[PDB]
Amino acid sequence: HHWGYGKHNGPEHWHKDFPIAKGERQSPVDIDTHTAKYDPSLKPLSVSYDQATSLRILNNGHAFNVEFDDSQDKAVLKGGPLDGTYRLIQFHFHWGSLDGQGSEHTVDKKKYAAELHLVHWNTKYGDFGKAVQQPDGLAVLGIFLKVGSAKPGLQKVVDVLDSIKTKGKSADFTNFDPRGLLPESLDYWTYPGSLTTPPLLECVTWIVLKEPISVSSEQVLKFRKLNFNGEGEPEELMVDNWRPAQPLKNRQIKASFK
Ligand SMILES: [N]S(=O)(=O)[C][C][C][C][C]C1234B567B89%10B%11%12%13B85%14B%1158B%12%11%15B%139%12B%1061B%12%112C5%153B%14874
Ligand code: NA
Ligand SMILES: [Zn+2]
Repeated sequence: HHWGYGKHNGPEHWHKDFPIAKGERQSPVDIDTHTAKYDPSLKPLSVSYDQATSLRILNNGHAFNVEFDDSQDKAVLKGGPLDGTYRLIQFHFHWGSLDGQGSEHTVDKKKYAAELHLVHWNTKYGDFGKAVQQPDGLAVLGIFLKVGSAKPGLQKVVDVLDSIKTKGKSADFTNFDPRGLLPESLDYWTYPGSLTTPPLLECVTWIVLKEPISVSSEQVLKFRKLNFNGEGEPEELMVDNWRPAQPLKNRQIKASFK
């Protein structure tokens, strides 16, 4: 009886195995746009993905992860609210059963169809496992998805999903360029938070872009054909793999833009 997204193992149950679920800096949150304060001290975000070497894609039973070789300083996030440099290790998405839900963060209570998370670890801690034990260990770049025009840079990901339908399936996935998943603007909100899945560690500086990307209905429909279950088990479609908004508690959300 491991954690997941169902009636009996979903987000409202997580606190029993992971009591930090009721902690002081949990994610996601609702972004109240009128309460977020413009901070003129915030720097432009620096996203340097030109040398990102994607390696593989994996169905872990919760989402699919596109993994990167993080053994050299290649794909890095810096600037913005961050001190130092953070190395890309993987990205994944959260999405809904319907276009009206799926995002983890919300904007004035609006839910987007999906949310992309590009996960980066602080190089000062040497590896990802050590970084998640630190309050400034990770920087997650969150990008909303809305349904409209196709995102051409997403299609390579969509087209490999048939080969990783079920939990524990993986495939080679080299040469994928994550720059094709970014919106035009790097305007953002930022706040201190947590992983949004168990173990829910309070190690993340969140950077949520204001501008969503558009994906087509066909693209998101292919996400929804994935399975939570393993091969040869009863089919449970991989949908609604999002944690709802958690209490803001004693936090301020800062805006990079006026
Ligand atoms: N949705 S999110 O971007 O907040 C984080 C996604 C998964 C975080 C990665 C880890 B899993 B396994 B161990 B557990 B703990 B260590 B290992 B993988 B990393 C972290 B957790
Ligand atoms: Na609100
Ligand atoms: Zn995530």
